Amino acid sequence: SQAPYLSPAVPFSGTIQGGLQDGLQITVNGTVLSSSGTRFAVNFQTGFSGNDIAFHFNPRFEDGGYVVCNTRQNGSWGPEERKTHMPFQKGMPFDLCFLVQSSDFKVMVNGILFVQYFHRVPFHRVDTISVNGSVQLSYISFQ
Ligand SMILES: CC(=O)N[C@@H]1[C@@H](O)[C@H](O[C@@H]2O[C@H](CO)[C@H](O)[C@H](O[C@@H]3O[C@H](CO)[C@@H](O[C@@H]4O[C@H](CO)[C@H](O)[C@H](O[C@@H]5O[C@H](CO)[C@@H](O[C@@H]6O[C@H](CO)[C@H](O)[C@H](O)[C@H]6O)[C@H](O)[C@H]5NC(C)=O)[C@H]4O)[C@H](O)[C@H]3NC(C)=O)[C@H]2O)[C@@H](CO)O[C@H]1O
Repeated sequence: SQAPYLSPAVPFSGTIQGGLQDGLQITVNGTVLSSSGTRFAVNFQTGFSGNDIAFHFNPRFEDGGYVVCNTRQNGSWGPEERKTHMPFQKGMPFDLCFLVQSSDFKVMVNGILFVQYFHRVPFHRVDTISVNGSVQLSYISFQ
């Protein structure tokens, strides 16, 4: 059991001890800022560069509110999967939970399953979580 990151500053990048494993649950607890921009992202990536992001989870308070899910490989973005629902709210606290499964990530927001994202690259290669944009973080916890 890895220790939680408590009140990490954004932008944040942090090691996932042992990498993503089938059954690992990562919790991101925080607050979407009220008036500090219109997007944030949680990135599950290989190392610290961010050129290789297995899963980019990117809520955008733009064009009615939607969430982009995508993968970056060797610096190139793939085809976006957009969920045209926004489960977050500017100025409001959230609990965001990611469950790593064999074929996909399951993402719950505030106790409710929000989206799944099927793996495009091997998940075992992911050892870093990064968070950027319009968000303040209280904690990131593991397992
Ligand atoms: C309808 C349609 O088709 N529309 C599309 C749009 O959807 C599309 O928009 C793009 O869509 C994609 C998803 O598909 C994505 O949302 C794009 O957004 C960009 O995404 C990236 C990743 O989240 C952002 O770039 C990253 O930003 C952060 C800060 O916010 C950093 O700057 C990242 O760079 C890394 O920074 C690290 C931390 O500082 C650094 O690591 C550090 O290095 C230090 C030493 O130098 C030290 O060691 C330290 O300890 C260490 O942590 C990394 O080295 C550094 N990496 C690199 C490569 O230098 C950066 O990667 C980006 O901010 C974000 N942009 C926006 C606007 O949100 C989104 O643009 C568009 C465009 O494709 O096309 C339309 O058609």
